[PDB]
Amino acid sequence: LPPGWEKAMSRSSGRVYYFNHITNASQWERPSEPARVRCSHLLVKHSQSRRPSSWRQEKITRTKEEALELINGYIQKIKSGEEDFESLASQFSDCSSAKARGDLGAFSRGQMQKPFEDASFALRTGEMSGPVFTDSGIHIILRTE
Ligand SMILES: O=C(O)c1nc(-c2ccccc2)[nH]c1C(=O)O
Repeated sequence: LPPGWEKAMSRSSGRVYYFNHITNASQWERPSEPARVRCSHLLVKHSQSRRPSSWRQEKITRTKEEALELINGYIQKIKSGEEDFESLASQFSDCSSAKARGDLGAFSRGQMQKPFEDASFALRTGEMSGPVFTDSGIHIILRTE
């Protein structure tokens, strides 16, 4: 299979599903290099973040495990269609790019933290990552171009 993708088996149900270890995406359907990609993201910061402060909150005190729970609820809502990505990003992302629906503009390799970079370049146009961990906190990344 395509890059980072391994087949796995559901604990709840027993059907196979696919997992991507670079992006942390998982999906049921079988899955399916650019100089540049364009991504949006939703960042949730925690107490061990490189900069534990955001436009949302002067001192970020939530723990990493609590940050991960928030990320997972936003991923559930985005995948069920209850909320869309841009709207959760605008309200709840700890990055100042929240003001632009999460949009970061296009970027190439060499520019982002490697785990964010690697995730962005492994996603396909249109695809969303699972929780992606960097020194900033925890990201959900949407590749738009
Ligand atoms: O300080 C931080 O740690 C931070 N890191 C980021 C970020 C942006 C693009 C890709 C990955 C992380 N945004 C912020 C921020 O507060 O606004």
